[PDB]
Amino acid sequence: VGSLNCIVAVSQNMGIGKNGDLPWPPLRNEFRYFQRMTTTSSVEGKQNLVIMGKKTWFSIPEKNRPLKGRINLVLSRELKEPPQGAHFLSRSLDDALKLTEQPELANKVDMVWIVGGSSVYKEAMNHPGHLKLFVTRIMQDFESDTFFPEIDLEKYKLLPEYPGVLSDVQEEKGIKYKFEVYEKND
Ligand SMILES: NC(=O)C1=CN([C@@H]2O[C@H](COP(=O)(O)OP(=O)(O)OC[C@H]3O[C@@H](n4cnc5c(N)ncnc54)[C@H](OP(=O)(O)O)[C@@H]3O)[C@@H](O)[C@H]2O)C=CC1
Ligand SMILES: CCc1nc(N)nc(N)c1C#C[C@@H](C)c1cc(OC)cc(-c2cccc3cnccc23)c1
Repeated sequence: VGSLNCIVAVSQNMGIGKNGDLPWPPLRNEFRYFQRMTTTSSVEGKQNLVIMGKKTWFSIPEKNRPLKGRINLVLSRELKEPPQGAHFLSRSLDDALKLTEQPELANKVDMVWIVGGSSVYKEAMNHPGHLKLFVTRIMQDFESDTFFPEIDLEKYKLLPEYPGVLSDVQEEKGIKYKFEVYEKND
């Protein structure tokens, strides 16, 4: 694996979660963007891998688990096997990435997407090598109990535009947001 991707939507006050769900009402096109980015493989015959923490797994409505069209991996130190419906379980991000190279997954994974929550993002963003962060900036404060770590501009550059990502401010249900892409190479 030569590259990792993180994807997150975050409020102006750095919130990503409230009470096991999103802090804001459902935004259909923002969800479709999440679906498109995490699902689209560039290699016919391979699927992308999604890596998430345990609470994020359980925040997905049961009827939609595992996330369709993607290999679902859950991180937990306490669990001894994957939650029902999840494809894989690892004790750390490092263990998850090594798994991609073992025989079960060897030629099955295209891109790797980190989909939260807070501690998974923190570790991934510090992982060596090339990383892209797809950050949706929800331009309103929302009451939250789970937060996104601040992006270190010593490491990450905000890319001005990016192929495949809309640049203009979006609006759904009266909530303005914008898609950002950050990158580090090392
Ligand atoms: N706005 C957004 O883009 C997103 C929002 N969310 C929201 O965030 C909240 C859930 O996220 P959060 O509360 O941060 O919890 P997590 O999804 O990160 O789950 C936490 C648990 O995951 C395991 N875990 C987390 N990080 C690691 C790690 N780096 N290595 C090994 N195991 C790890 C641990 O499990 P154990 O205790 O078993 O060891 C930990 O207790 C929900 O409200 C959800 O709706 C989540 C993702 C995205
Ligand atoms: C806020 C949605 C979102 N946006 C971005 N840009 N990045 C993200 N990581 C997320 C997210 C998220 C997680 C927590 C999440 C929550 C959630 O609550 C309902 C649903 C999904 C999800 C992801 C993919 C397909 C799904 C199909 N059905 C239900 C849920 C699906 C995924």
